[PDB]
Amino acid sequence: QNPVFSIRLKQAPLVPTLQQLALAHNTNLIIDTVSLQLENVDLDQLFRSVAKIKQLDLWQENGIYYFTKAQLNTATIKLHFAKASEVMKSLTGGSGSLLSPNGSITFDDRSNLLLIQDEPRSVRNIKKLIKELDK
Amino acid sequence: NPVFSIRLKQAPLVPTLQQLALAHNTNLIIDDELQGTVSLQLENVDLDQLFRSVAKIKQLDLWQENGIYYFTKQLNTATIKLHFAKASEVMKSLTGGSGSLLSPNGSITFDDRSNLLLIQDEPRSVRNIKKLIKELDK
Repeated sequence: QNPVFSIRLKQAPLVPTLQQLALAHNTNLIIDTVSLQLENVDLDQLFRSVAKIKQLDLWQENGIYYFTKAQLNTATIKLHFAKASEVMKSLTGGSGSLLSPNGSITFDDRSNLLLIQDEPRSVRNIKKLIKELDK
Repeated sequence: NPVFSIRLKQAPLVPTLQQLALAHNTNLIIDDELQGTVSLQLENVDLDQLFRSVAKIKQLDLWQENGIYYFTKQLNTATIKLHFAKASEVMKSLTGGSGSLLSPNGSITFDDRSNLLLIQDEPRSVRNIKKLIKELDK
């Protein structure tokens, strides 16, 4: 009975990720939870390979879900000016609920796409609201 | 051809993740699939606080490193405890210049943390490298 912003972080496939990482070709990488064994003739290069793996961001983000822990409509809005997250902070400011208990919004600052699912009137009025905020 | 070798082990995730989730008032669901991967579901009533939780998780160093191993891909053994130099710097000096430092049956394992050097090779090899290391250790 209390609205939350939600995000899923999925750890990237290790083998493809490491293969795409621009390590020195002289670094031999062996995979064995998981262990990595790194080999190089040059200590400085070996350290730089280690540093590259450590600096590696393995977490893939999957869009942001906003929801509450009979007929439902769905609308998708593409923003042309404003950021989805700024629009969402604006829409969800204050104590009152934006959506009914069954409503949800999926949004993304990368694509600037907002997907709202809720009862028909809620969907109608929020879509209009999002539209006036697109600037 | 002699190589340096280092093992990277994946650090324990569970406790640190829940601690840094609680600090931003973020709910954390760890989804751990046996024949798959680990997923995190993060929840916060505030969007900005959720982003900060995400950033903090992204900033976490996932890898722990054991000592470096130097080897060829009667033996004597010697532990050398350094007092002034870094083990890795000594190793760069020792292995710098052409030619092998150790015999093919030789190995060194070292660590800049405890700043120890452990050498295993034919006795004369151990002797002279131990001497060389002690000259470099100032």
